[PDB]
Amino acid sequence: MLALKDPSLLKSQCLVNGRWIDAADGTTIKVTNPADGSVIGTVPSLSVATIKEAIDASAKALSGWAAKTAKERAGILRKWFDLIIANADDIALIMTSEQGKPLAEARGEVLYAASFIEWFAEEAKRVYGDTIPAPQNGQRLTVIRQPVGVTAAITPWNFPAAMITRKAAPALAAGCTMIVRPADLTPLTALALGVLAEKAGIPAGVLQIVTGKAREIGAELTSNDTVRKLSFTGSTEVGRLLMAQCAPTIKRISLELGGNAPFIVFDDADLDAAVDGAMVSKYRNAGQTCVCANRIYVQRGVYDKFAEKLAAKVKELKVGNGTEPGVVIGPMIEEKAITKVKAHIEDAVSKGAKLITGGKELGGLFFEPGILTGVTSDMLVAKEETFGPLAPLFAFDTEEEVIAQANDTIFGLAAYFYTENFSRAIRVSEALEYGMVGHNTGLISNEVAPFGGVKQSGLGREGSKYGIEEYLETKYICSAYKR
Amino acid sequence: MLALKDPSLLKSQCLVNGRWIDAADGTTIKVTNPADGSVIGTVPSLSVATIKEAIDASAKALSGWAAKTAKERAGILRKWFDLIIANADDIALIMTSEQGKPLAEARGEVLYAASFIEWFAEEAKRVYGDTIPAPQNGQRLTVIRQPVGVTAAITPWNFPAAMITRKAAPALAAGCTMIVRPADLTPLTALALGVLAEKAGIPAGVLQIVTGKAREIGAELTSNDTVRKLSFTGSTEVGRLLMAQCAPTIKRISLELGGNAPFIVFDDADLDAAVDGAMVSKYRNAGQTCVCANRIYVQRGVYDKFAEKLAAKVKELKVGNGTEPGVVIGPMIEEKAITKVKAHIEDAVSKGAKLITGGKELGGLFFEPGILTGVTSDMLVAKEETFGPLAPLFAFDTEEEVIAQANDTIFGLAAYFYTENFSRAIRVSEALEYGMVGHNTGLISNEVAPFGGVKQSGLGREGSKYGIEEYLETKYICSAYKR
Amino acid sequence: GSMLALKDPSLLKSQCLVNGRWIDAADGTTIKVTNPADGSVIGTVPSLSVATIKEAIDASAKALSGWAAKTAKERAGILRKWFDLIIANADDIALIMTSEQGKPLAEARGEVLYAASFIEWFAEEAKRVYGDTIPAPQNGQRLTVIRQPVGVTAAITPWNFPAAMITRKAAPALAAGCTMIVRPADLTPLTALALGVLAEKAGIPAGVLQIVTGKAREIGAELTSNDTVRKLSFTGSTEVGRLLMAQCAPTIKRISLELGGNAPFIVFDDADLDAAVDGAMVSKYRNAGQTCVCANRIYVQRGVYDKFAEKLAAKVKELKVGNGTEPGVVIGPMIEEKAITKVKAHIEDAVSKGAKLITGGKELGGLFFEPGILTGVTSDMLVAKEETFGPLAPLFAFDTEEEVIAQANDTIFGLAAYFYTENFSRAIRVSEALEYGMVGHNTGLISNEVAPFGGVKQSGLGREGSKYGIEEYLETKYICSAYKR
Amino acid sequence: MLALKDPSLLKSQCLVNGRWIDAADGTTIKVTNPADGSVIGTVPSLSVATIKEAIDASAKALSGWAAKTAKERAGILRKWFDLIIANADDIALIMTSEQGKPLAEARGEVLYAASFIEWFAEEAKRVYGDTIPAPQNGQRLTVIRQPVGVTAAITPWNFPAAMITRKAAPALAAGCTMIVRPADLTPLTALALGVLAEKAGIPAGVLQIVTGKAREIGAELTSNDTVRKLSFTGSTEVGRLLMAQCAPTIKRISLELGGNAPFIVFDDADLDAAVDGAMVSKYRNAGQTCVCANRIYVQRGVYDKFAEKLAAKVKELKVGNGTEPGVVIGPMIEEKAITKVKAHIEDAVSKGAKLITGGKELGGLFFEPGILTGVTSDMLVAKEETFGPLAPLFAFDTEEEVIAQANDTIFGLAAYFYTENFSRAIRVSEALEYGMVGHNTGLISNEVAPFGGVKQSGLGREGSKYGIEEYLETKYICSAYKR
Repeated sequence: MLALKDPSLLKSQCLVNGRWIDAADGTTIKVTNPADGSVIGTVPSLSVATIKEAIDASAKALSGWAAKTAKERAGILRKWFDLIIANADDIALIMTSEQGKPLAEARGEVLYAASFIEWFAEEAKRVYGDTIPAPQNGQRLTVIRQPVGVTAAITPWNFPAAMITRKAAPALAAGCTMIVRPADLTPLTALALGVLAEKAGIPAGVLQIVTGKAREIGAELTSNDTVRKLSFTGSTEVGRLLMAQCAPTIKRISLELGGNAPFIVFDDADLDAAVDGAMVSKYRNAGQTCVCANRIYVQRGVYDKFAEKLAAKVKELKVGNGTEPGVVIGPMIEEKAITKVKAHIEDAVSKGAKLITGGKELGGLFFEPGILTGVTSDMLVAKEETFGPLAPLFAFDTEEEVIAQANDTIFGLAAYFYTENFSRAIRVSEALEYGMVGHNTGLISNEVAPFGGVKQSGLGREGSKYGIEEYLETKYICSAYKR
Repeated sequence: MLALKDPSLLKSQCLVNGRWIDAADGTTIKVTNPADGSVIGTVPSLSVATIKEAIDASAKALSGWAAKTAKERAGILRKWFDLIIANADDIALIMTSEQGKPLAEARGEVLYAASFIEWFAEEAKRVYGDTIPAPQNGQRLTVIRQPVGVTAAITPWNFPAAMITRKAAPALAAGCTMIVRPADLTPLTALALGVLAEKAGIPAGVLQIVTGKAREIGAELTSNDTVRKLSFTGSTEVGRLLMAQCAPTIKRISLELGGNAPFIVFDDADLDAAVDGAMVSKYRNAGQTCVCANRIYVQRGVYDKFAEKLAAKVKELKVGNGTEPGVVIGPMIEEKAITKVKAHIEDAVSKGAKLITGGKELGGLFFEPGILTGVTSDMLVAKEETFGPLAPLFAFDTEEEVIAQANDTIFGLAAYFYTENFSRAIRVSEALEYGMVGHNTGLISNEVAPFGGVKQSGLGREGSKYGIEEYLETKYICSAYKR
Repeated sequence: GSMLALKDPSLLKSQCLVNGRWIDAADGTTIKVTNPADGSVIGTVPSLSVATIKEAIDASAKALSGWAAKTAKERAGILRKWFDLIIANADDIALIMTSEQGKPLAEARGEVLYAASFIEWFAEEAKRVYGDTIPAPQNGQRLTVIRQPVGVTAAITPWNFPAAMITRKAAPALAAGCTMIVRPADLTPLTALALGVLAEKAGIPAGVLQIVTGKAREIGAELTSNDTVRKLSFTGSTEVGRLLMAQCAPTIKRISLELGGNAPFIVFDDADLDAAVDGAMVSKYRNAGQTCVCANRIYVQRGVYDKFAEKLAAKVKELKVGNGTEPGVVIGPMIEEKAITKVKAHIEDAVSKGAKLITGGKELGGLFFEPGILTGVTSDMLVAKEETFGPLAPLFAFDTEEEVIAQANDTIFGLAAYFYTENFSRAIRVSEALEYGMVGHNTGLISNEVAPFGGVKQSGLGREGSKYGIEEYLETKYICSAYKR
Repeated sequence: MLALKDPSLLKSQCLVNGRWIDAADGTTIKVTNPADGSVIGTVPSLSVATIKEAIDASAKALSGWAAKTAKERAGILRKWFDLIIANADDIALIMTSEQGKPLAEARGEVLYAASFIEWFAEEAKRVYGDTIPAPQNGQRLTVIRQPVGVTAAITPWNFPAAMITRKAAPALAAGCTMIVRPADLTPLTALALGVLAEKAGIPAGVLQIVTGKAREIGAELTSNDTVRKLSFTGSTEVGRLLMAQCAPTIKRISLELGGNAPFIVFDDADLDAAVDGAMVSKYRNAGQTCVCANRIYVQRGVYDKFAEKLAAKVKELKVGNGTEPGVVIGPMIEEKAITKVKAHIEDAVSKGAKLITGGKELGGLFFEPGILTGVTSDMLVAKEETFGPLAPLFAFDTEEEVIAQANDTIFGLAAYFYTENFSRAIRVSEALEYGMVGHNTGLISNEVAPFGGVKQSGLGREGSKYGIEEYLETKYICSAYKR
């Protein structure tokens, strides 16, 4: 058994219209611990019919949830926030168990996840409209914002709590309802957040958590007329399909998709700080975050020193079961993740790169953090996301050249650069074709800043003063009056 | 010939990379006057190969246009605005000639169209970014807003100037370039606007205007990686396809599509003002618009009086060639449109409605403004857009019923209602599921307020403080510093 | 011996909070706090000296650097702890408040939750102090606007809302990263000290918030002359705000003021008449009529004048007057005998000029005064120009919208105004025409934390609450940075 | 006779209620040219009784001006802007003649002055209000902004055009009327703007320009009940008085007062950039601006080398009559000013400073650009503004010491610093207790950013997003409705 302070947090059922249900046909998905292969439990594999019932239940709850005051919805969301915080350790263990990441990371994610609920509880009261000077006398112009309505979220495995709250928080705050389908590999964290949602007083049908086959559930959420808005985080390939599948009813859509993050270290970097930044943006979550450094570009002058410093740190990383003290790298999520990191390694080396450390299988789903030197733009890793604990170090000579290579991608989520020079900070931060830029830091994640991509990395933003509008419609009211 | 003070405004060529060009194969589209059948001129039917050339010219021009200051882009845009106003009469004639609407409406549309250019020239200098309090010490958070890039606009025949400036003004103001494809039925106004763009000093490739097959040109614009944003106004059917076509590269998309606008008259309306608002929202552009009142809901207590008052006004509308004094209703755009109006009349009458005035062909493309009484929800006009000069008057008893009926559509563009009661004003303006609501006025159009739809009526807004952001990408910069 | 029946006795203080310590006056002198319901002495608080005030100001300056250097997130967390603690102690704060000020417990409780709401709101605002980036007119430059705390600030607060007036100033100041010195009214300092106990307990650091009691003139003179204080915020009489603004002039201090009002409450023929009577009852008789936004002049259109008066008169007859801790009591005693004299002067002037006292308006013993109503009130009566600050509804008849607009606006004041109509267009006309910072339409209660509260004309400077409140405690800094392209 | 293309721009009367008038008793103030001493002309010395009539005249005009749409006020203001830009040369000649600055600076100021009118013309249309979520059901919360009413402006001699437009443009844009009293020494530029204001279609009584004794006119403006806001730019001493004078009526008030601007050069500055920045912030207008560098702090490591490079540039400064080709330094404005500049030199040298260059009378009101080295905190120029063409170079050792010294003043208008380090830019820019900070630039002036001070440098801001609010009152409306 998992050693949970509150064992009622671990669920084998879906949350549908305020009840916990199995699949009509009793079919299930096993959830296995990537550290040891042990079966944690099962979750339902819901049918389309049941998904349709969840959608009806969402539409039925919408009226009353939307008709509450912003202050009432905010009080309920703040209770949910407080409940998550009070149960952080349990939730962290569930997550580490199903996802792999070490408990300290899991715990960090829980607090981060919780912060969007807090932040959007506060935003709910700050959904401001406008009055606008009228071009004609005898008219008054107003703009109000109202909830889009029933909404759907589809979320990935790499951040099993935080990708959920980033969508459910602003949606519920705005007065919308939401149905969430968490990834098959990591549904238990979502279910636990659902237990606490119910305990918080989020009424029946406002929030629903459904598990089952991605394609069938995804196709119903995007074809059902009642759903007015989809938010998805995951691969670009699936994002492209979902946008197409929304087109017949012109659904509002938000997408956070693939990246190919460059991480640029200039000769006048604080080099030690650049090393610490690379370590956190490359090796957090075993390299499996959307914003992870994928390509580390280091200027000729500091290349050898940077590589040598990074090796000293990579060599100290403890790999193992996430519940074990001192482990900072967990197992990878699935075997095909390992194959891909291997293919990246083997391609680079066959093109002349040197695997200077690690990058080896350690048994089961465990993989050793590693570094390549001599990496160039003709290698696979230049164009494709590794999604694993591999640091490819690309030499460069000039700022122009690095900016050109950094932007030479269909993606545009996150980028990072280190420099102490004021002017270059301006040029490079502006020239980078990315939604998010870390300057002198590898950790850019919070709830107060808008998160998202340009180009093929997605649509819309999460967090911040800009997040809630993804779940609102703007209404212009033009009123004539007798003067 | 058309009596133009500046005949060089009438073009037979496309604007590609600052040059005026014909098709490579010489092919063309004829532009006819719907009032008399005469041929005004021809425009090219460009090939996809030429469109690809125009897309590259656009990307060539972007860098230089984006690097200008906001202030310099504003100066150029104001210059354009000023040229359009100065040449308003000539533009209005080209418009009436190809499109059909009376000169006075065309003139009104030209000033309206120019107002977007003025508005967004001013908004160029007001693209504000943010500083956000950092959750951690030693960091500072900034948000800036930058041009999306190369953009495309695809525009309809019913407002052949304003639908272009609504799109091109904000794009260009933001630092984007745009390629515009106007409707085959009304391309000459677009080309006229392009001539004044050149004169304004908008550089080669920043604005380009391309004529040709809708499907082929549209397919290239939505499949070419260089194009990063599409903005389309037109049919819902075509908007669905274009969104789907944008999906493989996850393009930013703005759509303004069908409506099925309700116009609601309560017992406590200023009945006379309600009639004037009805006349203005129903018969302008001969009812040929997605914001035109399509369903006129009149509360039982005032139904008869309202019908009588509306008949007297409808019978005064003079139909004829739009260049002719006193004409306020021109020809409809094509024969298929007239048949639709006939279909709505016979369907309704066959189901119990009474055609109390007009509603018959007058020769050529001329159709006589009409009114049906006794219209109900099983009739075709309850669910389909007439796009012509027919007022269907639906009776209702209660606020609740009329709201349910107004909202019973897949669309949500414009709605209108008339009441003197303060509380009803709040209740109805908020319950109406529409992006735009006219209360005691039938005229809601301007450049300062946000225009667009909810539900299947579209994505994004035009005009207002909210319009420019459709052409901007948000960038979050997280900077660490040494305390 | 005896005590208020406090659940937590430690909330009742007899000392001032100065640099994280609870202190008496260097000379031992004190101010006595008396319960206006029965003349019993609740306790004393110190009468501090100007020298002790100067030490509080140095302490505030010393505390400022570290408090401002915290993240918005930390300051918010601390502020939210204070908020949670106020809520958790609301019944005891209410009893303290009712005991010293007079208002009924239900009203006291209501004020504490209202007070607390500013702290919650500003805790949230702290993390939302946004600056700007502005497109540069020249290439090679970048423009930024940041907002930073003004610094050491001072608040001087009245007796009519002994908790809220303090939270409405301290919450935004501290949220912004300022420190604040608060001097509350001699008549009601205990509530303010209770809030200070919970501020400490919340982790507000030594010197960041301080509460000093003593003579208004002397303490106000020091706060307004001392170079260290960069902002004053004051709520009270217009006569005092005039003095205080003059006293900030030598050093150009930032200043916020919420002063006198002369609220017109206007009932048209097309009002929902019962709802207007309810709105009148709440805006006139809450806090026994001693609120800055209380209806002062009640204008009723001739067509509904008679019906309105009869309905109001029936409600006023049911008002129960008594000790604010007694069950059912909705009118407490007035705060002091001069308040009674004024209400009596207003009655006598009105009657001398033709008005009729149709009910109430008599002394009941002690500081108790009977709610009352005048009919036939006109523009030449004193109450047309001066606030009564008592439980007296003066009913002015009017014939047209234009005439009532002109009369409403015929005042140097411009704080709150109210009006009842069901007509959409009139709502627009009247609400825009009224020369007031705050307007209630079809309601007599407009107070909350999320909208900007304050006045035009001689009713004051700046706004409290809302997205606009925190900027009263911030300075705008424009940074123009050149860079190499 | 001044060589003006349009001699109707040179006035000898006041603009009061749409009319040009003299004082009722015929008294006048002579306006002399500081370059040669000739009398340019006279202006009236209006009586208090006449000021009272302007005030009544302003109140009478308020209502009609406020009742206009923003669109309409904006058009009138843009005509005013257009007319100033068309007459720039002549306004420039008038300005150089009366206050002494070169024609090139004069022209620059007219264009700068004009930019405010253009800017607030555009802001008039963007006076936005809010809607706010109501804590109670059945209530809606609105916020609108309306004109404060009749306003007064008192303006200085050093920018005789821009200081007026900076106050009148936002006032008029907001829907206020304004009475301007310009400085005795430089009233003719005001009256010229007045001529164009009339031409522009600014209605009688909306803008008025009155000349006369400062104490008397300002006493009336500050004690008359009708005047609801005063905006004053000038000496701190007079600001302190005007603010106390406003107190008995709780008048709204904007002040921009004394500065004591520190200009800081760190060892890692771009040194020549910093010398060019110093030349421009110290020597424009002969050092007679508000925001001029008064204390030039130079880090020990680069002091002598900076002092050397500054000395080269000062030496090239052509001093002369402003109308003279190549003159970049005009006369000072009055003898009083030379006396103080001389006192600063005497005190400095007596406490050990060396006068390495210039710093002496050239006859008349001309005075030679100078530089002092060895300047220290116990000298006079450390606490008092020279307001002349004298550069005192203070040496410092550490960032911490120079921040302390920078901030060791009652003032907080403008400051400047030069550094190439990113982290230092953050620290110093945030640490400096100033309203405006130039970083690596001496030129910070424009219409789009907010200008004003902290501490005893003033209240309120001019220009930008924030400027118009100084002329608006906020009104909160809380409306109950029947659900």
